[PDB]
Amino acid sequence: GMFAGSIPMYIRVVSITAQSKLQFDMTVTYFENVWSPKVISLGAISAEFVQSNENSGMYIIHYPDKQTAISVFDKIKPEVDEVRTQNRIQITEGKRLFRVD
Amino acid sequence: GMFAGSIPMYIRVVSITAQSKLQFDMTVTYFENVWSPKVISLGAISAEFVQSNENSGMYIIHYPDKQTAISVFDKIKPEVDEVRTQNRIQITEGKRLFRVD
Ligand SMILES: [Cl-]
Ligand SMILES: [Cl-]
Ligand SMILES: [Cl-]
Ligand SMILES: [Cl-]
Repeated sequence: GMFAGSIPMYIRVVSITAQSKLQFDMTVTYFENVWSPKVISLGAISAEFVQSNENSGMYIIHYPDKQTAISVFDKIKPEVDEVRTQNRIQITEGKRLFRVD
Repeated sequence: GMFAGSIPMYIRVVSITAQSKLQFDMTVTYFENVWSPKVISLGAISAEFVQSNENSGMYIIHYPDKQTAISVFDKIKPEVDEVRTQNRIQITEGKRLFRVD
């Protein structure tokens, strides 16, 4: 937010494909208002959602380190499993090798 | 001008998988030293690389808007072609729907 804080050295990217455009839209609203605040409260630095097509996108979460990422994921795995029931989810994650700006 | 809506950031993700560690490492070095400085000079805000597995990762580029993102992409076909020679790639891109931090 207002502080630079930890350098985000670990990133998790969730690709999310919903069953329709309107279901996708509702999911994004849910990820903005409930999910992203929750993971930030648990240690995430930031979360962004990028739209790929009408019913799918990428949810990108930045973490200070792998350990924080693991911590959060462990805490929310039951909610993730529920998300997988309605959606096609693929999670890809790892360490930041470089950032240029 | 007055009634122009907000213009969202636009994100491009170039995901790569290489057949060997050498090709992966060469690709990372190419994103860092050739692709990044070029796109940043032409209007990208930032570029980072995230290693997702032994020989795979994501190159994530943030642009101020879609127009800039598309215009730059059209000018770096040589760079895309060079990365394609050494890797399986998938490019996914879109407007940012939200960022929470
Ligand atoms: Cl997460
Ligand atoms: Cl997965
Ligand atoms: Cl690009
Ligand atoms: Cl292939």
